[PDB]
Amino acid sequence: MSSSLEQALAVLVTTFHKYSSQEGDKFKLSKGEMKELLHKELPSFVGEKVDEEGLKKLMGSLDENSDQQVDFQEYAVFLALITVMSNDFFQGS
Amino acid sequence: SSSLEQALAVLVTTFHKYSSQEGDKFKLSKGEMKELLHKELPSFVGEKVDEEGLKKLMGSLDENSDQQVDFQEYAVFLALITVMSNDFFQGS
Ligand code: NA
Ligand code: NA
Ligand code: NA
Repeated sequence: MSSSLEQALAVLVTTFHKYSSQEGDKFKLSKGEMKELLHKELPSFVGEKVDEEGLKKLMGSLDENSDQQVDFQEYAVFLALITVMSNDFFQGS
Repeated sequence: SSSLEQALAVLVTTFHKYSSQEGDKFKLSKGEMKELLHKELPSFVGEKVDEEGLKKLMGSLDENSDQQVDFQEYAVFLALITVMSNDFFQGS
């Protein structure tokens, strides 16, 4: 049976495809699509238990480059960055 | 439970499960990463690995086992392993 981390990675893949399937190459999504994804699929990037500033700016940079295509590995980079900016494990220092 | 938030939460706990065991709780060595992959991805990864890219990736962790990686690096590695092993990318 599937391990907890296998299941988590599976969900990273299906969430990616939920968006990547919508235009063009199914193995890509645009930075604009990724911004949509982060809005819709994750909790709020506002408040004192997250790096609100870092998250604001990360999201704004996705705007600046909305047409640029992102692969799965890059998507995971962005997810990892947001996770570090939002998860108490990291923000508690 | 199927949300992205919960999946990322598991990425973080699985990271710390291993990073907590020695030194900085925000790093794990490449040798421990290899261990984590064998233990925590038993079906997608070895024990033993049939794919070329995965074989190389695992050998490199061994060669470089004392180098330390942070969560972002661990996440990237996991992503690369996923692209190398998941039917979505592989059956394309
Ligand atoms: Na696409
Ligand atoms: Na959100
Ligand atoms: Na450590």
